[PDB]
Amino acid sequence: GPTKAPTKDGTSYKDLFLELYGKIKDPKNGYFSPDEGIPYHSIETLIVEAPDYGHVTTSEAFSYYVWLEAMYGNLTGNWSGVETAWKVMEDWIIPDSTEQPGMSSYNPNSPATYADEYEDPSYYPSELKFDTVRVGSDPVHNDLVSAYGPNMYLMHWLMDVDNWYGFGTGTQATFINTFQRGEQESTWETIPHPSIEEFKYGGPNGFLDLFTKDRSYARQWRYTNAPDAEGRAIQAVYWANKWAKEQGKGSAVASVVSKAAKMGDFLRNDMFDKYFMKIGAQDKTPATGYDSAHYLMAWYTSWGGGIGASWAWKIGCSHAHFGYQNPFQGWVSATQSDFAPKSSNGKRDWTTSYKRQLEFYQWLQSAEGAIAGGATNSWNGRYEKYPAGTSTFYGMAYVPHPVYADPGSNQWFGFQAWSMQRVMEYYLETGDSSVKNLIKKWVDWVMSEIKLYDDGTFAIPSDLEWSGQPDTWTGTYTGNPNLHVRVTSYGTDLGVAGSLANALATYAAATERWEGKLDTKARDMAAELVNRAWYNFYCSEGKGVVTEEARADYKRFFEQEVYVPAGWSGTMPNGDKIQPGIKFIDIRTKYRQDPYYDIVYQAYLRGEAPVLNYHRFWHEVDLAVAMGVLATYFPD
Ligand SMILES: OCCOCCOCCOCCOCCOCCOCCOCCOCCOCCOCCOCCOCCO
Repeated sequence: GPTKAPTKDGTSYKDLFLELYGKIKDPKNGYFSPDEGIPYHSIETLIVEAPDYGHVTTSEAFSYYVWLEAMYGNLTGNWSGVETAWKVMEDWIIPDSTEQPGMSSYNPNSPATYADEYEDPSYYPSELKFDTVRVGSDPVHNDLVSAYGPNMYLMHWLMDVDNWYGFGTGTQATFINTFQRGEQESTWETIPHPSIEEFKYGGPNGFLDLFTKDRSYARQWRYTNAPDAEGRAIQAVYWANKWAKEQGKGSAVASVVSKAAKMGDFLRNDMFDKYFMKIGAQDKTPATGYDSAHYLMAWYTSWGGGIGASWAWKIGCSHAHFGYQNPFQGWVSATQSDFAPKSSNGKRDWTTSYKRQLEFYQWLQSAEGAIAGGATNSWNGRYEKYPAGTSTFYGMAYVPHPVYADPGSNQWFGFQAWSMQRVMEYYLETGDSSVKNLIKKWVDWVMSEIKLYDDGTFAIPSDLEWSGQPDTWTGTYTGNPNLHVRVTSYGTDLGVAGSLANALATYAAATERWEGKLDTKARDMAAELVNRAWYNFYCSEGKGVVTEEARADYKRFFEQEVYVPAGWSGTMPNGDKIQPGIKFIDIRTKYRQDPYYDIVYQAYLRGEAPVLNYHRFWHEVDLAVAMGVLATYFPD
């Protein structure tokens, strides 16, 4: 568990980085799968967050792995880690040609069939509306095909690394999905299913008719990205390239740079309305050309096609969260020669996008300084009319919690750190004064909310509450006097503390570079966060840092009803019956063999929250990269 670090006082941030790096990479510690070398969500298996099992992982984890290795190359001159990390990503979570059969049959003039989204999972399956609803046209596909051929070079968002659900073979890493039934489907409320749907498992039509209603069903494959992962990966590779070339070792990462540029080009798919409807339509009004482009990183792009028959489809997404933007990666794709898109229009599109993203952050900045949630081009996920008085951004409606409501997607303070960290890197590398007010207001805000205790502990915001709306955007920040944040709780989340330290140190470095005076308070706060995270949460088992958390939410293992339509029946691969009346655990009965099951169940029987220790991959990496940023800009 967490203990006071034995580390000698005054240990350099470089030395801290290299110690923590070593512990992350040590095979005995178990952060990576023995067979593929894929980073798990966490060492521990019983954990329920975005993934619902700890050895399920996400494209996020793959991106953090690349970032870790880039910093290692910076500090040691050894670039093999970057090569290895990108290879693991490309080999596993980026679907290859055999895994995207028939994508060459995609028709950009008939991209997909329309379906409503709904406010509760019990409304699903959602009817596919063939020939009742016309959709718009995809203006980027052919430009990408001309450069790269038929397939998407993006990461699917979720992978069952040791085939725990059984949808794949042996213990092989397997593409899966969970979330599918709208904004109120929490992680506790999903029915896990295979991305490659061969009807082997589930019901007669596999899992398909839990989610979509149609006259017939065909075997099919489907992937969905999370563009913050790709963005982070590319961001990392910008730094790998910069640092490697400083060392005269740019050739070691040149191939990875080319792949990152390509991935960046494919992220243009995330810039479009779900069904290529006109931005601002407030109706199901199909667009052509770029009239469906919001030029933000929306929550996903998804694509799919047939197995055993040749057909394909693609959707964007109408919802954008500030937390998923990355104007740094955008600027890299737009402006950096080595990352120049191979397609004819990628550079232009990215130039438009990174600037639009920067406006988005400004529009969303509350009176206090925290960044509010985002916007949608599809009110209620059904292209409904905006309510009276709705504030807008280029025709998109403000929403405080884009995409998901259980919990509200902008309650989590962590998005402030993850996303504004990218804005700091953008300011550092450009000195663009257009974002100075944004970043200074956010820094002064966040630093007013960090608590440093005389006993050497710390607290940072954990949960946020929002009221009001920004003013409608006309190109200039108004101060948004009626958009308000309140911090409702604080905590010691190690990864957020690291990300925040990263943001503050990067900002400090930028102030030194551009402003003629270093913000030493920002520098020092970054140092304090790293120091206090490391010192108070050092893992006694030598695995890095570790949390100790009461998980009151884990009563949902046993209490959460999972919606199944009346009359539907099927089985999970292990034989668990999927039918009305199931709870979370009932379709995941292998959890009863987890080494921490008894602790969680016995706590439940006592009416108590169980207390668990976790080593999340992204926690370890966000802290390590923060140590590295300090080492880079503030050595000694
Ligand atoms: O010719 C016949 C063809 O007909 C066939 C029809 O084919 C169908 C095609 O269209 C189908 C329409 O389907 C709609 C698809 O939309 C659903 C998308 O669902 C997948 C979305 O995946 C995204 C998952 O999102 C959840 C991830 O959120 C994580 C939040 O991040 C926060 C992480 O921070 C950790 C916090 O830690 C807290 C610890 O205290």
